[PDB]
Amino acid sequence: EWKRFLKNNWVLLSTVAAVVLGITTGVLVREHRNLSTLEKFYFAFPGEILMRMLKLIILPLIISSMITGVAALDSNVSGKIGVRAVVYYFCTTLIAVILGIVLVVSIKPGVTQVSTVDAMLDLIRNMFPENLVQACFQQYKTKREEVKPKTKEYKIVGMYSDGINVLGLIVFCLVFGLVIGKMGEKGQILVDFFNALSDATMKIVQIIMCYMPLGILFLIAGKIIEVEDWEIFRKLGLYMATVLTGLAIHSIVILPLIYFIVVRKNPFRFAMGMAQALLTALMISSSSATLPVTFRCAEENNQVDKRITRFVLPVGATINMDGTALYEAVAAVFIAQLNDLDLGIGQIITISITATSASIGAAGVPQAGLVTMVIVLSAVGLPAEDVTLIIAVDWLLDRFRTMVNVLGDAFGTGIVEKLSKKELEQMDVS
Amino acid sequence: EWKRFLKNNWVLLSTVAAVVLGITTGVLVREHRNLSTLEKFYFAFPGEILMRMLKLIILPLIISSMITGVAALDSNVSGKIGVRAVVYYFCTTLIAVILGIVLVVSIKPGVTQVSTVDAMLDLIRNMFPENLVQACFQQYKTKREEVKPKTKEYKIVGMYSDGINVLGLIVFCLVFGLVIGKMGEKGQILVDFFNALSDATMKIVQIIMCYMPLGILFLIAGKIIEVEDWEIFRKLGLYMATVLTGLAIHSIVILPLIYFIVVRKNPFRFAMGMAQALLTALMISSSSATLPVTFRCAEENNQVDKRITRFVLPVGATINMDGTALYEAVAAVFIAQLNDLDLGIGQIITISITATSASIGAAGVPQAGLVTMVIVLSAVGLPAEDVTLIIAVDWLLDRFRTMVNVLGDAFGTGIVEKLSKKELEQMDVS
Amino acid sequence: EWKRFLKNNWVLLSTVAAVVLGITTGVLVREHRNLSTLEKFYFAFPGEILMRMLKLIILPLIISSMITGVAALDSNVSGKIGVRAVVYYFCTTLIAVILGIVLVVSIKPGVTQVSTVDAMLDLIRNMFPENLVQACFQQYKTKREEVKPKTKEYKIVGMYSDGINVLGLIVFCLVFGLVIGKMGEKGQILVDFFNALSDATMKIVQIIMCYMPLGILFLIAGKIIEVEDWEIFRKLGLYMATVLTGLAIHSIVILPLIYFIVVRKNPFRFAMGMAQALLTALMISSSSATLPVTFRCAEENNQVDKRITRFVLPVGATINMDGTALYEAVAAVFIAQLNDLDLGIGQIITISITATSASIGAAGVPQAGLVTMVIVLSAVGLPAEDVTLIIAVDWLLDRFRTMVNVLGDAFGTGIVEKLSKKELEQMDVS
Ligand SMILES: CC(C)CCC[C@@H](C)[C@H]1CC[C@H]2[C@@H]3CC=C4C[C@@H](OC(=O)CCC(=O)O)CC[C@]4(C)[C@H]3CC[C@]12C
Ligand SMILES: CC(C)CCC[C@@H](C)[C@H]1CC[C@H]2[C@@H]3CC=C4C[C@@H](OC(=O)CCC(=O)O)CC[C@]4(C)[C@H]3CC[C@]12C
Ligand SMILES: CC(C)CCC[C@@H](C)[C@H]1CC[C@H]2[C@@H]3CC=C4C[C@@H](OC(=O)CCC(=O)O)CC[C@]4(C)[C@H]3CC[C@]12C
Ligand SMILES: O=C1NO[C@H]2[C@@H]1CN[C@@H]2C(=O)O
Ligand SMILES: O=C1NO[C@H]2[C@@H]1CN[C@@H]2C(=O)O
Ligand SMILES: O=C1NO[C@H]2[C@@H]1CN[C@@H]2C(=O)O
Repeated sequence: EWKRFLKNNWVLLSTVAAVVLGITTGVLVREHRNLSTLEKFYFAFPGEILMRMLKLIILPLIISSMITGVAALDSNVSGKIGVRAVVYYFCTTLIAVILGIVLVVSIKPGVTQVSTVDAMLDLIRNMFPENLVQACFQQYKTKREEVKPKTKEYKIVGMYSDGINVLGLIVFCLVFGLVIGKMGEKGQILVDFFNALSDATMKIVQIIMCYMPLGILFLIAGKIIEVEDWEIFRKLGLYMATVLTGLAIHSIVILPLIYFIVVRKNPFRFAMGMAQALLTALMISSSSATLPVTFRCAEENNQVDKRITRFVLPVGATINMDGTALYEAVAAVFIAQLNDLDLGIGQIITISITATSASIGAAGVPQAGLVTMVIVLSAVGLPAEDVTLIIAVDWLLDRFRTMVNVLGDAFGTGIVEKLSKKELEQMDVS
Repeated sequence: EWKRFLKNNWVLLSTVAAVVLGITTGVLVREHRNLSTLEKFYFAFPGEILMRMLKLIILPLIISSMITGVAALDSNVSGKIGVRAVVYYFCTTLIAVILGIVLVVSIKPGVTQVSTVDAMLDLIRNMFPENLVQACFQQYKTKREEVKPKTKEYKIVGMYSDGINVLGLIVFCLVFGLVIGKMGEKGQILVDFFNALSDATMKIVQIIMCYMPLGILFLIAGKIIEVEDWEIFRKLGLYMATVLTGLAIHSIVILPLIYFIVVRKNPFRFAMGMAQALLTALMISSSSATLPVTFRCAEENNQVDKRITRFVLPVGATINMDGTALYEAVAAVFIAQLNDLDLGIGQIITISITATSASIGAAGVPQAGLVTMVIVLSAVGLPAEDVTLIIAVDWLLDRFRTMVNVLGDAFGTGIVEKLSKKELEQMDVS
Repeated sequence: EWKRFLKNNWVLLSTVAAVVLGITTGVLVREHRNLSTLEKFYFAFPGEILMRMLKLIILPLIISSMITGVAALDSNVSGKIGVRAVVYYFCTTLIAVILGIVLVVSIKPGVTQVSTVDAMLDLIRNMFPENLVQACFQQYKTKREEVKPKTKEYKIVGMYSDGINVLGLIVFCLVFGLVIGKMGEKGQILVDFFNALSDATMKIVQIIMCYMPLGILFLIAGKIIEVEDWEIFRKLGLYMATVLTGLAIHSIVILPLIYFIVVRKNPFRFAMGMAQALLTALMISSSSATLPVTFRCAEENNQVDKRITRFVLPVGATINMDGTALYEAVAAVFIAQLNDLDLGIGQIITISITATSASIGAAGVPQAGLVTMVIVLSAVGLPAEDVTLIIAVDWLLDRFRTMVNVLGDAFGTGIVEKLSKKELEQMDVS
């Protein structure tokens, strides 16, 4: 069974082979020939074509994915189980993002061993853009300029700079999907159009991901050619330790705390009841393929009713992703600290809004998370070409992210069950 | 019946409350604290967000509205009643626009107490843009530059400046809707797509209009803070007098003159026959909700046949709007004169084309006329932030505009009846 | 039968009348009044409006045409006859384009009697653009800039210049149409949407072509006003001789050579068997209206089976166009040589890719070839206003282009028949 194993596990095997070949190619080139500044640019050309192909696809991706995601989410929510589950999902995703931001600006991996009033208003000025086609490639920014005729008086001058406006497209696609999801039959052709557009965009993303290992091979070789000291391995170790301690103090402290405030039972017996689901999510790395095991572990081991589980588990396997959100926040601030920049209070809120509302805008596909890392890094303006320092270590943390996601919706069943008990009686008598 | 009256009349009541609160807030701020140049900009920030939200929505609005409007108008016109009614509607709308422009440049409310050959060719150069995506945000303009090697010889240099091209989008959406309205079954998916897009855009415009009174509150407070002399109240009085004398000499002189040229009967007995329809259009301010009363007043009081009324009245309640067109022309030139600019012969024809062809491109909705005032002011390049000086007095003239619209299509039934009498005999014998 | 002949042949008659009237108008103006530099620009204004209308329509044209063309081509190919016929079509179109480029840079009609490494990488950088809305109006270009701190070291700086990116739109529409053609039922609304969009775009192109003769009248008058010497008639004669010798050595030498390598029979008896089809394609100038005659001449005169002819002939009448591809390559390099420019090795490959993949992207319509000449001239950045020097002589070469196309797919039936004989036996026994 040699060819079947290659056909089953092509993604992880080809990523690992690309990283190994890129490291040994950069080592064998660095110890055989020097390279000038110009021929260090022609050597990292397939990585440049990959970074162009990844930024090509995010503009149909966020539009189609946000519209169909919030339309299907408006369709799935029916009564009072739906609103409670959705409020729970977005509160825990926001708590995970805030925990990740706090941990990465406190530990600071990557650093070497103005007026905030204007930035927090350019945020709201970028949520409502003045043009919907210019929001696809250019952003707004205001500066304070002094005026000339005893006191010092200024005024505010705004201008449009280059780079895509992700907040404006996210907010307009949210409002547009909520509008066409509520029109009923008169707006079904729009929902079908954007559903087919989302499926076509995910197929093109799969084609780009089939190209990807050649690009990351030449990118990793071009990274380790110019590296002279063994310093960035320490920064990658600290980044992996930051993501792992974020998932550790999110699955152990915060989510049992929420279960103890709401349900007021013992959360650790509940976590011990779901052992086989977490073991399966460690073994196979999908939250949707772990689903029958967590149905079995929440239904017959824990005393959770089936009528609530049937809604909370299959919907929470696709829009409740806490570990991926913590990962994307920590990785975006790590790439920002690696390039010797400083994030303000506008770029941190743009990271925290883009990473929260990307559970909707990833279409529930495992082979798209890299593209989400290009969205967040293009939501604030960072160079995306350091993304190749995260794909090298992604296969070490993917399983732990899956475990944190599955533990999130597994706790969510019990929390939503204890939160609303009147509706089960109302549906049990009639 | 206190809450039902609030649920019925929320628009007018909330606009009036916003104007009153903005005036008393600006008075109580102006007599308690001075404001610098910078903190006069942070105080008028919700108005800036409202003026961004209003300019966000006009680009899907004019595309969807013009395409579905001219497609449904091509569908409604069947024989020779249709062409006569449509030619009548657009001739009277053009006459009302020309009368409004003449009255506002003769009275001149707002003023304080080049080469036209190139501009009239940049008009035609902007009706056919060189790119269809750049027409969504940028315009063309030619200047005359002297050439250097006995006579003085020049040449022409063109460049693209910023701001949306409304004429190019209007002309291309006219041609595109006429094309897909005539393709039959092969172009029905496009008609359904743009119909659903138009309905979604009108729902988002209703959301923006639900936000609107907070924005106009802070805009009116920011207007009357910086005002030192009681001069702009005189200009608002002259603007209201200009709109009222435009509607007065359009409903009394011009439309009975057209009825006397075409029909050669007495128009004033015809106007006295439609008294209850005009009284209802004064009472309730909708031209589509006044429709059964004008059916009754034209059918049984006047001797107008039913077979022509069934087509002229419900189609002319949505695309024949003379009072709104006169209003938008007068208000656009009033905002142009209030900012101490001068309109050429290119901007006046752009105002007269954008205001005429906005009866099609407003989708027949009462809660969208403000957005049309943002289109005309963005068709020529005027600052839209003086729109808040027109919403303060709009509820005084809305009922008179409704009366002029209803009188227009009420005269139109009799004019189209006397114009074509062969078709009624041809459909009466067979 | 005077009015029926005018209704049948309006295109050729109106083009010839426009050329004759433009020449006699330029002669009668040049010998009656001098014209300054400024009034030579107002005289060529309808041609400027025509050249704006032609560039307005190519952006929906290439998108809709490439998507529906490659989707319907993916649908038509079923077994092994389809792949063989498609590979044959694109190999012969590429051979015709290469022959046309070689002949026009060897003969050089139009001439008067950097680093290629960077250009051949900006080609691949423009095939994958960084933004999909900016690909509709702007292109990428890299230059080499020296760096300043013993050897001379440079770096590479890229920037976005104006003009549409045709390679990026062509490649993305190819991949998008291949994706939605393979999704089956889930992507049928996209195929129907782009089919209706393609039909509407071809109707608008027919409207523009109905305007066209007034524009080419004023363009030809403006051309021959400024001409002082009788030199450009010699260049037009050499251009017609270049296109005619390209079609001559493509129909006589190259295609019988391919038939002799593959089939190893006598190709000249095969060409003599199809005499009536070529005579009809000389008489009427359509490759789709010549189709029953070439069915009859290949079926009953030549010994070609019907089961292969039923697929090769009606599909090869619309996507196998060798003469039009040779024509567009020769005409693009002729317009480039007429304006005293020099084409690199990037612009020649952009011409050779845009002209090859425009058989798909012309929607199989005879009244669209002029628009394809605006695409190729806008794929490399040439001034399109010299297109009026090619429409004057197009009706002399259109019939010979039709003959070369028909000879191409007529040889293609026999080549694909001798190439695969196992499938006919497999479908004859079962
Ligand atoms: C580590 C600590 C700081 C975490 C604290 C988390 C809480 C702030 C969150 C987590 C889950 C939240 C709950 C999730 C779901 C709901 C249901 C929600 O229901 C509705 O909005 C009304 C539904 C209806 O009646 O229609 C009300 C808030 C509530 C109880 C939330 C209250 C706030 C909670 C407890
Ligand atoms: C104050 C004064 C200057 C106003 C003058 C207005 C006139 C110039 C307009 C108003 C209504 C117009 C009429 C409205 C409708 C028609 C039908 C229209 O019919 C057709 O186009 C043909 C229909 C067919 O036979 O198919 C011919 C012009 C006509 C009589 C118009 C002629 C010009 C009129 C009288
Ligand atoms: C003047 C000279 C230089 C012209 C040379 C032309 C050749 C390079 C081309 C012309 C037609 C081509 C053939 C057209 C079609 C096919 C079928 C094609 O079939 C497949 O790809 C496999 C189909 C399958 O098995 O599914 C293989 C190549 C082949 C023989 C091509 C081989 C190359 C050929 C002979
Ligand atoms: O549980 C998951 N399924 O798909 C996502 C998430 C973690 N692993 C995937 C990823 O983000 O790569
Ligand atoms: O009669 C009318 N119904 O709707 C329109 C028009 C006048 N009042 C509305 C407006 O334009 O605000
Ligand atoms: O055979 C042909 N039918 O349509 C095309 C091609 C040659 N003549 C047309 C053209 O390109 O103009």
